[PDB]
Amino acid sequence: NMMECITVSDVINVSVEEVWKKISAFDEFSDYHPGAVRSFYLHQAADQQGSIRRVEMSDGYVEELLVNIDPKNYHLEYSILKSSFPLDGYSAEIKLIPVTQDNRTFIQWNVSFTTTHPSPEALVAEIKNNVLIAGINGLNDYFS
Ligand SMILES: [Cl-]
Ligand SMILES: [K+]
Repeated sequence: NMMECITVSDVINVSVEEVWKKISAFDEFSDYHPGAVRSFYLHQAADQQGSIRRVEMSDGYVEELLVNIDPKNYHLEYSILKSSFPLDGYSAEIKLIPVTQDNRTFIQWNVSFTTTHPSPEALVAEIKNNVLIAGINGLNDYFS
């Protein structure tokens, strides 16, 4: 019943334009996330907003809706429509801010959800380390 909330932020050594280009490509999630086997569009929108992707991982699957995107502010919000995981009301958020010195990128990844999992502290630690931290480090390895 309690609303979980995770916030992970780091600095990737790559320009903000190149980070946004890969992140705004909604279906290319599996290219840089090591836990995602495949990722593709179920339905794609011309204005990006409203696109639905499917991310297949080693545990289960996930189908997410792109609820809002703002290229001028490097802001991106998406939520889970269907999932084989005990994630109810899941919503995620990505915010990029340029780092002028050496032209890097400040990434901030926030998620919020409610779960019926009996051990939620282990579930929030699983998402924080193996989804958010692993995804940021994966984006850093993708641009190596
Ligand atoms: Cl959020
Ligand atoms: K992968």
